[PDB]
Amino acid sequence: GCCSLPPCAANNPDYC
Repeated sequence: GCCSLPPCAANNPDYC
């Protein structure tokens, strides 16, 4: 998943 990746998690708060 993308939320497991820090740059993505901090990019998509609603998703992650």
